[PDB]
Parts: sequence; C-alpha cells; structure tokens
Amino acid sequence: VINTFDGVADYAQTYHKLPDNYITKSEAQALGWVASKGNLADVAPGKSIGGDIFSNREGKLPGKSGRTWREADINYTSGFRNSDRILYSSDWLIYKTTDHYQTFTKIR
Repeated sequence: VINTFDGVADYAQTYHKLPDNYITKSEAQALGWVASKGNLADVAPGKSIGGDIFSNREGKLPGKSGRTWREADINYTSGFRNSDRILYSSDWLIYKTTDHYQTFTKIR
C-alpha cells in the first residue's frame, strides 16, 4: 504493498499507523541504504521510507498544541526517492505534497 496517496491516507486514518511496507530512515540506513546510490529496493525489497517526524519548521502545515507531523514516501518502487509525500498529524489530518515539501494540499 500500500503506497498510493488514497491507499495510505485511508489506511492511516483507520488503523492509526502506516502499512507494513514502511520503514524509518534510520531503519533503512541500518540495513544498508545509501541515499547517494539510490539502492533502497536492493537492500530492503518492497519497502518505502516513512514514519519519520517532520519538523514543519517553516510553518507551512497547520499547528496546534500537542500536534506533531509525520511523513511517508508515496508511489516509491525503486531507484532514488521521488518528491511525493504524505504528511499526517497526530490527530489524523492528511496532507499531500508532490513537490518536495514546497506546497501542500489537504486530502483527508
């Protein structure tokens, strides 16, 4: 697998977690992922990067006391990472970005 915008948005709002095919950046690194070589598919077959906290430093996503944001890669299959991400809050608002976190739009 579930790696589409609708597939993971509906799965996260329902189960309140990411599907089994996601791994954190540090989990991927421990397994041998080298970002400069775009080898994720070779060292962790069937997996995508997801679940890391997104700081939202630049304040583009709506804030609230106690709300924290997490991100997940969408549409990834192999090669270097793409620029599609799903942003989900602790209160399950879901936003999408297709331009490397430049802009976001609400999807759930």
